[PDB]
Amino acid sequence: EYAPLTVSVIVQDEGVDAIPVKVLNCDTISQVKEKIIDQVYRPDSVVLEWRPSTAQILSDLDLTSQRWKRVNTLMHYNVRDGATLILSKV
Amino acid sequence: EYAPLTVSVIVQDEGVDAIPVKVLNCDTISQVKEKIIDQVYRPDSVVLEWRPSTAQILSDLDLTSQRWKRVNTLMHYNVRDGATLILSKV
Ligand code: NA
Repeated sequence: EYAPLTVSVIVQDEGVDAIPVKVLNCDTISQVKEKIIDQVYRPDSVVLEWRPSTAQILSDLDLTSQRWKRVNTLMHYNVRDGATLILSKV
Repeated sequence: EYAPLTVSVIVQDEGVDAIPVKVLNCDTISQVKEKIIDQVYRPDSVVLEWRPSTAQILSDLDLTSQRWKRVNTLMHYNVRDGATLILSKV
């Protein structure tokens, strides 16, 4: 099943408040990044991280991808409603 | 709004019947291709085409992409419920 969820986005080293972003569990990471950018600034240059003790970079295709490698969604990483994400540029 | 739809997949030059595949309008092309491959054979090596007079290759990122370029979904191309798609390899 596909369903909406909200993530809380921290813009790294900017000292600003976390920004809520409405995303879908079936959104690929690139779709998540586009929704974040649209919201925050109302994808190749930006990095998205999550800390479920060890910080993890979220990407469409990485070494964790379902294995031919299947595109990662928030559902793949098991990112749940309310999760904190970190956005950084360059 | 996000919603399901079924596409009818023709496996090019194999002389076989069209295969129905359940997809989502918010599925990127790579997500669509994965669902097609899972169904047909129960993404980089496969090509997906649609004929709304002129045949068009469907891809995550192409020259038609929303312009930084946003990832294509079936919703982007305006592929509706029942649409015929053509799958070819190499
Ligand atoms: Na999606």
